[PDB]
Amino acid sequence: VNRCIFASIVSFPCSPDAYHDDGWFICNNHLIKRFKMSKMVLPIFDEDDNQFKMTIARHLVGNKERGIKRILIPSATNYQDVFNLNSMMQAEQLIFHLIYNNENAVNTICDNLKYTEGFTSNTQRVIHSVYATTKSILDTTNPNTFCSRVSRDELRFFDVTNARALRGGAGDQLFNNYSGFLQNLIRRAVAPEYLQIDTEELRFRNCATCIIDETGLVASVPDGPELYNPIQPNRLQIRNVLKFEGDTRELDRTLSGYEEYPTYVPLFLGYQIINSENNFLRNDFIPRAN
Amino acid sequence: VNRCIFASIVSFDACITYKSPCSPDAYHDDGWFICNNHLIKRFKMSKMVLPIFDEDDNQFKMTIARHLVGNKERGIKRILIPSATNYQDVFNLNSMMQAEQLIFHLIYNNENAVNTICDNLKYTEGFTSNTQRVIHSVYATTKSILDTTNPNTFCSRVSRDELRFFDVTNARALRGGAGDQLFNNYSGFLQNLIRRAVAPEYLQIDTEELRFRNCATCIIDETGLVASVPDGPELYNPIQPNRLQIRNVLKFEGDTRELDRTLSGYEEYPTYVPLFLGYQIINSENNFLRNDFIPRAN
Amino acid sequence: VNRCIFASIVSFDACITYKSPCSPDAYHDDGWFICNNHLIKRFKMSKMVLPIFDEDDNQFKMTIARHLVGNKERGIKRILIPSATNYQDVFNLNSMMQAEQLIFHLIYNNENAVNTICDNLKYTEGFTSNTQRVIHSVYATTKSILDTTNPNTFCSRVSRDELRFFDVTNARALRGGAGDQLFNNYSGFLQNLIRRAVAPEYLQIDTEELRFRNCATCIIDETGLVASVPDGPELYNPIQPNRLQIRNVLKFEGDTRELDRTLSGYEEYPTYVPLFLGYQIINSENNFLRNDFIPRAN
Amino acid sequence: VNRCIFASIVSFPCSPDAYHDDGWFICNNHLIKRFKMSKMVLPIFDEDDNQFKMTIARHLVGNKERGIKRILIPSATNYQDVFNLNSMMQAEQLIFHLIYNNENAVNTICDNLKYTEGFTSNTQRVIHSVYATTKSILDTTNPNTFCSRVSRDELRFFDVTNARALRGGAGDQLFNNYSGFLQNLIRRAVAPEYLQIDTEELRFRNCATCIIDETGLVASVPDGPELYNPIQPNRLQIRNVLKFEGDTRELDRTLSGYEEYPTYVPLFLGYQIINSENNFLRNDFIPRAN
Ligand SMILES: [Zn+2]
Ligand SMILES: [Zn+2]
Ligand SMILES: [Zn+2]
Ligand SMILES: [Zn+2]
Repeated sequence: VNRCIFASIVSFPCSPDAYHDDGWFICNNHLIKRFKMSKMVLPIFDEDDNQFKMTIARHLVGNKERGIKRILIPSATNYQDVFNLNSMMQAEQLIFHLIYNNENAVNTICDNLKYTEGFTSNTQRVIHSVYATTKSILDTTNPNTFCSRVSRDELRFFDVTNARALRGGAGDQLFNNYSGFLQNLIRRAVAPEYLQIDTEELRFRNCATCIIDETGLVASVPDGPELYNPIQPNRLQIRNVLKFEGDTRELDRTLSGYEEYPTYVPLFLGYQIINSENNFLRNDFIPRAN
Repeated sequence: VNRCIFASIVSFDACITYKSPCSPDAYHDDGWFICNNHLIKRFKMSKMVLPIFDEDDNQFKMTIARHLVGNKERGIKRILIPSATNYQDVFNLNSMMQAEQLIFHLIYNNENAVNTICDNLKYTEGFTSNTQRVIHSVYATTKSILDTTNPNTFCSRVSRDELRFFDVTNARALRGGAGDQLFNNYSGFLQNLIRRAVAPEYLQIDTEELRFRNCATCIIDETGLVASVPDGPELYNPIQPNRLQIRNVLKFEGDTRELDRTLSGYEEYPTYVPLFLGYQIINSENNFLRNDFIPRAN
Repeated sequence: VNRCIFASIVSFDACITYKSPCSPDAYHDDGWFICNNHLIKRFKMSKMVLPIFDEDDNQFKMTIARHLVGNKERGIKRILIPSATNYQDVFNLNSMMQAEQLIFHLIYNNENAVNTICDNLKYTEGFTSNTQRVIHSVYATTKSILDTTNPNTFCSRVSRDELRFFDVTNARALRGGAGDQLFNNYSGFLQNLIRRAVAPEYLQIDTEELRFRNCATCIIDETGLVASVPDGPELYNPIQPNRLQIRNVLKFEGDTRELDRTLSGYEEYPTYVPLFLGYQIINSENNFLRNDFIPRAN
Repeated sequence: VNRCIFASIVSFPCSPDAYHDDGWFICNNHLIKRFKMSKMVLPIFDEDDNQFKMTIARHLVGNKERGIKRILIPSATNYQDVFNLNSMMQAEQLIFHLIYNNENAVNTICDNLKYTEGFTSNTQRVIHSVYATTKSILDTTNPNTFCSRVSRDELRFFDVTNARALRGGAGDQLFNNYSGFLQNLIRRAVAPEYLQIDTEELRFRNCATCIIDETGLVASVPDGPELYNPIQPNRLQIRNVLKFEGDTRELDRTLSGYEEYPTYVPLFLGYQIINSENNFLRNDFIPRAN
């Protein structure tokens, strides 16, 4: 079973990791294509060799990109401007409008395709199949379902100012406006800076690599210049690549043996407070709301 | 496929291995979305087709329901499909299975009672492991049936070919009455159940006005779909192991053997009491004969 | 027979069959009324036997428990058998099974909580059949164990031959103390669990004092049976799937092979920390030699 | 299994119907011996052949009996005077003091037996077996048990003045002071004067034969003279016995064929409302509180 929200794209490409029950409910191909992230894992090791894996995503925005180009997951207000939904297929636009709980756009999409000659046969069935798959995925990721296995186990705050007091900041209250699928995506992509398992607090990164804003999940550092992240057949595009001119074969041969530390920029932000009584090690992917 | 709205009824928590007791007609895609057994048990009706012949031999058949309420029944016992306000009083949902209660609360779009049903089973230990799967399967099946029936879904394949008004005093002017506006308060599934159960007195096809019955055998009121005639006494309609209920039947004592043999060779006219009410105007551009069950709205 | 108070554990929902994780030693009629594994899980201890030899070889063996709490644990984690006031906070009864909640609410005589436990399950459909019997069986077994332990039973074998005090300030005068008055507040099962798990500092068979240990390893306080020493730092005591909990494991990095091989055939003094507290006066007309369990009230 | 309250009688006599699961929880032999009643079945016959059987008792007090001799099930206040518990076995006294919730008498019974030499050896095990059996039976018949299966489908009132409504009289109020076992005994013995299944009131008897007043359930007619009911070793009992001086042989010869209407005096009193939703045909023997 392809557990990808974008696996239902069909005229009116999923990586093999979509079939895995990772909990993202989106394939790495579609994550790269749409949300400018590639799924990774964060192996949290003991001082012994026992480990458990957490899912993180490395954003793929550049150093020079500014403005809406830095938004990873836009808010419901500005997701129209960020994504340019007109270019993508109408099924993709329906999926995106369902993801952001925009009912007016969904109704307009349904109304526009009602006037076509083929709507009655072999089209309405397809649109309803896409709608049903997207709605099932949303309900799986939505904690407000009829009988939802919501978890108060882990308290994931996206502001660390008052997080230790179990409170939240402005970014946390802006995070609640997101839908179930978007909240799950931000939880599975934006790793916590601190992981307060019971009393023990584990600081994974010194500073946050992303900030939740009114524009959405912004891949912008809180201060200073942005980090260096080096990354439609008929479309013409300009990349302005920062080419490195020089002979590096000798240097690469010299330093071959040593382990390579990745230059990726992962998403670390917020505070995670895992309660003493937890069921963290389950792979059923229950909604796990705050 | 078992397209029975009550086929999802299973024991929510107990592992009693309960099975849905509905006939093979559940598998048939007649547009009823309910069995004759389930209709008999709950809505006090039995599904029936109505052969509407031409003046030639060729025929097209319409669905109808034979209401089962007796002559002596009165008060809340006369209602077949209760309204959303008093469906709890009529049905006595407490005595039924929790799956049945959830299905009925979904049928009447009672979100508070559905949430209460979910909450009451949150405390049991089986909810985390097994009960949640069963409850969510029941919810998914019931919601799929409702959405297939509901004309206000995301992309609803609705048809305005026929204009079924349940008040005939002004339906000739293409305007319904108070009963029709009361009929709109019902959910989609109840609307389809009433349309498949209650047949019109007049089946107006283009200019033709085919009056099926003299007067109505059922009336839609704020109380619900009442199986009571508009005037006079009610029509004579002949009719849980641990329960002790009293029927007070009306039994003859005659021989009824030689008389039965005397006229047995002649075709018997059925004595059932089907539901007849409404004015189903049919447009000249109709698509009535198609059997894909397109949900219908007025 | 499996005379373990948690041997009656079972899933109330018949869909899941939960076997009791009960040690083989539970079937013994020692007088613990709790298995080794269950006392390891809750009331953190390991059931031990304390052989009190005579001056010659012949001996009588007593029962004592070793608290499994660590050196670093402080506050609530120190409590092994909590008081009836804060047993809900200490045990986190929400995460435990409903049978465990029932047993623990009966152990502390919290009638309101037990009534709540059956009130929550009274709503589900499965309560009437295959679950009422299960809950009643669990209640009957727990009540039988408690009544066997309860000295206030109808005709109980209450024995005053051995007096067990938990305050040693004035225990020689057969007088109790603050801890003993708190000990009387516990139910019968908790009193027997503490008596079988805690041994006196000063055994006083007849007029012969027998000081078991110099200083107490446990204290009975308002919080409950605390595994905290009277003064100074706590004693060094080395020590649920799908649950992620930190451990703070202390590890030894030495080779230890040569040192271990050096002392080959020398009897190993245990590092376990048993519960020693109180002053168990024994009367000249005692019947301690018996093997039939008795409540043993003051 | 011998589901009889007095089956556990043993020094410190049950009919075969005790083994039957009837809900009486007392055999006919012990009913006659103690409560001056005998078990009977009242077959409630439908107009067509479909019958359900209802339990009933026939009191065995005579025409001339008066005072405490007319009391079938005495109240908790005066059951000592009626039963003369001193003559009975100590096990019988313990059973009766448990049945009437007299904890002080039970404790005194335990205290009297404590001083005996053999109390600890074997006698206490016997007394605890008796106590356990009696208490299990009481809890089975007690609607106020821990979380037993109490049913309110049947509303049985012993005062028909206002029993047509949900209210009750003083006789029903005095009936609540009874213990669980005595309540079940009266429910299974005192058949209703009226049975109302789904607003269909069936009058089994014109006028009552017993009254639940103070001093317990009394086998006395509400008005007029008493009805005519004809009914330990080495004990001299002088009882007045009626006698018919006639031959009474040819008269019995002539009237042989016809069915006999028994001269039994059954117990009919009160109004039993039965709800439309009920499980009256079950055999699980729920306590059936009002
Ligand atoms: Zn995909
Ligand atoms: Zn069915
Ligand atoms: Zn055990
Ligand atoms: Zn008997």
